[PDB]
Amino acid sequence: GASGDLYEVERIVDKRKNKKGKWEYLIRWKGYGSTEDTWEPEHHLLHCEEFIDEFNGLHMSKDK
Repeated sequence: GASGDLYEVERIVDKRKNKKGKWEYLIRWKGYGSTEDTWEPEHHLLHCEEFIDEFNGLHMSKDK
């Protein structure tokens, strides 16, 4: 199952910039969800870009 770092993602919460100006996506993992909201790097968050698209949908974001 969960081999290490990438626990069972419920969904993407949100995204932000790092103090070094890097893309971190606030991801929640199931079981804690709301109080889980943890900042995972873009290039390690998920093997599926569908989750990133889900963020753009749930935040109601006109981006093209």
